[PDB]
Amino acid sequence: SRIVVHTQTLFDIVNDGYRWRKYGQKSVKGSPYPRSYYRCSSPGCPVKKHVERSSHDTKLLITTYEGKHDHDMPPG
Ligand SMILES: [Zn+2]
Repeated sequence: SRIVVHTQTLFDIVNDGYRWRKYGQKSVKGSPYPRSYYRCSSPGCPVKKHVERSSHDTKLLITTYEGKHDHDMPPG
């Protein structure tokens, strides 16, 4: 499934309570920075997300999630 989250932050990683493994990057029209692609780190979990800084309001990080976690937020 798909859900978008916006975060007002000057940093480029958002702690969303889950753990992620980056696997690639693509260029983003209108932004200095790439879009980063991640999969959830939990074994067997189908969730993926990508993250890019906004060119409309550069205070924002735009995260797009796909899939539903088959597990709880990991410990730690
Ligand atoms: Zn997961």
